[PDB]
Formats: sequence, C-alpha cells, structure tokens
Amino acid sequence: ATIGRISTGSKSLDKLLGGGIETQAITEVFGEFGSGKTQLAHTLAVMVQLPPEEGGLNGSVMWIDTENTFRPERIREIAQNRGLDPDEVLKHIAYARAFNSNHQMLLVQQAEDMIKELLNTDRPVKLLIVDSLTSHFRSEYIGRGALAERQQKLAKHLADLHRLANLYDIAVFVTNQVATLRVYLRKGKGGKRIARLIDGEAVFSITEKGIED
Ligand SMILES: Cc1ccc2[nH]ccc2c1
Ligand SMILES: Cc1ccc2[nH]ccc2c1
Repeated sequence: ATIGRISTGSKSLDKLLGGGIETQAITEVFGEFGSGKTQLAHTLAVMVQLPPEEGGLNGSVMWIDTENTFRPERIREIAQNRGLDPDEVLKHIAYARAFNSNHQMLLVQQAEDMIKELLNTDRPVKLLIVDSLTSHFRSEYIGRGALAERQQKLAKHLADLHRLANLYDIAVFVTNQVATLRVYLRKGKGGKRIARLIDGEAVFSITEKGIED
C-alpha cells in the first residue's frame, strides 16, 4: 500500500522529512523540555484532517497523553488558521490519558477497536500520537534489575505501535524527552526551532498556525 504523507505545517521540516511524516512508520521526535515536541503533535493533529491537496489525509486522530499536555483550545486555534472548522477538528481527535506505563500499553490495544471501526469510512484514523512515549517508563523502572524489564516492555509497546502503523496505514508520531525515523528538535535564537534527522536542518517558528517557516 502506498505511503501517505502528512504535512507538518512547515515547508522546511516537510522537505527534511521527504514530504511530511509517513504512514506505516513511527516518527519519534527527541528534544529537551520546551523544545516544541508537543506543539508539533498539536499541529499534526490538525494537518492530518486536511484533504490530500492541502497536505493532509482526511484522517481521524487518536491521542495518548501521559503528561496532561493536550490542549483542546490550542487545537481550535490551529484549526481556525489552517482553513478548517475548530469544532469538527476536535470531534475527530479521540483522546485518552495514560495513567501509567501498563495502562499506556493497554490503550494501544484498545485503539485498534476504533481504528477498525473507522477504517473503511471517509475519515479513517491516519495519525496516532503518543506524547510522551517514555515518561512513565522513565519514572517507574528505577533500581537494580529495572533496566532489562523497562526495555522489554518498551520493545513490546513499540512492536504494538509498528503493527498498527503497518496493518492499518497510520502515521504513528511519538515524543521522547531528553522509531523508523528519529528527529532531534531544539530551541534556538529568537525562539526558532531547529530540527535534524538522526542516523541539513529545518527551521521553523511556533505560531497561531501551529508551526510555519
Ligand atoms: C494520569 C491520569 C489520571 C486520570 C485518568 N483517568 C483516565 C486516565 C487517566 C490518567
Ligand atoms: C476514546 C479512545 C479509546 C481508546 C484509545 N486508545 C488511544 C486513544 C484512545 C481514545
């Protein structure tokens, strides 16, 4: 099945990514606190809902939040400035807070039910966000013997995500505070954000349109 490509809102970043973030893939953004990872997530949750000729996939969204950082009003704001209706856009984001890492893993299995339901409708799920992929795993797996167990659980979680991405043609987008594709993000001068691929650089600003050049 052809890979779909979701515009980030930044032409610079889109170019770096080869046209946008890919379906049938997990794109992992890395960066320090305040780098803009969650702003990119909010922007993508809007962009994906655009028609293909405007950089989207006419898609629905599922969002797993581990840090209570999802902001419906930010979504409304971005939607308004991208030519979309803020209420309709929010309606197409299925939102869940993950209580701990085990519940986070279960929510991915739960997501498949809605994915199946919407699959052959005109608004299939096309983006699954996990923000943050690792925050619960970091806080819970501490002490002698914990590392091997943390890593096994995280591997299983990533495998579950890859399966949804590949089986249902979805872009999975995850954040990691300091992957088929790893992107390092950092805040620079004048509040500009700079992105680099791991294993040129794109530059963008955070604005009322989400992100743009
Ligand atoms: C952190 C947190 C708190 C309350 C919740 N209810 C459902 C999920 C969830 C997660
Ligand atoms: C409503 C809903 C149900 C299951 C889910 N899994 C991930 C997000 C999510 C949202």
